[PDB]
Amino acid sequence: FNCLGMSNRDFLEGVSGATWVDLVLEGDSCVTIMSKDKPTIDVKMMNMEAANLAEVRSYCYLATVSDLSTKAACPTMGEAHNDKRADPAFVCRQGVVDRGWGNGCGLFGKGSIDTCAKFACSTKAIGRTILKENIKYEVAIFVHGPTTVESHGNYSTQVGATQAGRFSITPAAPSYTLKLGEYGEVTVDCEPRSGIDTNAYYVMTVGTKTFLVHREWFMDLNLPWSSAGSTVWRNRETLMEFEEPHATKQSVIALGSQEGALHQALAGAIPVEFSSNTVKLTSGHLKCRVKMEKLQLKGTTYGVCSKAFKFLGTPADTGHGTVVLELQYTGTDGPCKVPISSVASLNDLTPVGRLVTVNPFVSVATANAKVLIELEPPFGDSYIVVGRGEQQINHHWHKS
Ligand SMILES: *[C@H]1O[C@H](CO[C@H]2O[C@@H](C)[C@@H](O)[C@@H](O)[C@@H]2O)[C@@H](O[C@H]2O[C@H](CO)[C@@H](O)[C@H](O)[C@H]2NC(C)=O)[C@H](O)[C@H]1NC(C)=O
Repeated sequence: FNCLGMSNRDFLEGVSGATWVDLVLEGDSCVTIMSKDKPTIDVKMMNMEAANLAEVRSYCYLATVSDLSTKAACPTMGEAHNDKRADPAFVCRQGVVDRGWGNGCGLFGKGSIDTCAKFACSTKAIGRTILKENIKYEVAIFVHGPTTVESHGNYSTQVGATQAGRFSITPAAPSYTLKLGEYGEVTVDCEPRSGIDTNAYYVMTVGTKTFLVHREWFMDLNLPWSSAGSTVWRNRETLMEFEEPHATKQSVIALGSQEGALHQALAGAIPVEFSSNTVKLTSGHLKCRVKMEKLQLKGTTYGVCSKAFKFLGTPADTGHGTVVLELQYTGTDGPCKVPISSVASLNDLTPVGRLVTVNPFVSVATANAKVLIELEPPFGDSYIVVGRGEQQINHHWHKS
């Protein structure tokens, strides 16, 4: 929900004197944004899903091909009408059988025949739609306020500290104004627009493995089917019945169910994880405008920390041209600003390393508190320093 530690991170400084910034978020990526005299924040897209879906069709693979019927009609006696023709209880089909004396009929020749088999469904290869209106985005915003190696990744702690949030964006309401306590608030206006595949594709569901198929390959396929009712049409797939029998019994062999027909057209349609009501879309992006003239600093009326500061370990390389590290404050005094900067050479007057964790400070008054810090040092060798004079400590670093 925040950027630290992610490989898909991008640092931004909107514009000069800008209270807003235009941005682009995508799947597994994050973005850290900096702005003069204001907290740093991380905008990050968490999830992409198609919610509130609706079914469209339902092809079956089937069972019930058990009950039989064979309404017999003697030659010249006309056609045969099976009572099992009043209700879709069964599927009927007429035929004719060569007969006569040999089998109870008076004349010789073709006699009518109208048998019927039953139909209900077993495994429904269900499928649904994705209204562009069903697309909802989940953006998470973090605030680079006080943290520790520990609490930095705990969403809970952070929310509690009002230094994080997770809201959703929809075509309905593409914006939001996330309030962050005394830090004011950030208001994004993400524009659902994105470079992705049009809703044109259907939502194919097969047993467990969900897939995304082409409207037509799907709709224009050959298998029994049913929209939103218990009523099924084209059940003709109850085939291979017409052994072209006798009036006694017309073998109604249940058509062998060969999942190959489906499977075979696997690769074509893209696979997708789908929970009863959700469809996580993987490909997609979002253009946002992080307006933040309402984002504001905090603890700016406090004094500078004046007590020893100790490193808790070799700073680490984020792989982004910045490093992380955690301090510990011997200080007994309360919430004070942390005097840390990046100096080009011991005891220089002017800094050179910009802090990602701008305006850092010991959150509590409980001595020996920890402070996490991410900063970008200059290239080549440099020194990180905390405190000043004879309290001041330091640790060297060399960027490449
Ligand atoms: C963040 O959320 C929970 C907060 O507990 C922490 O609170 C801070 C202020 C500090 O005092 C920490 O020392 C303390 O642990 C914790 O998460 C809880 O739920 C997790 C569920 O997987 C579980 O792993 C964890 O043990 C449990 N801790 C508690 C409240 O007893 C945890 O600190 C951290 N959550 C995680 C694990 O990321």
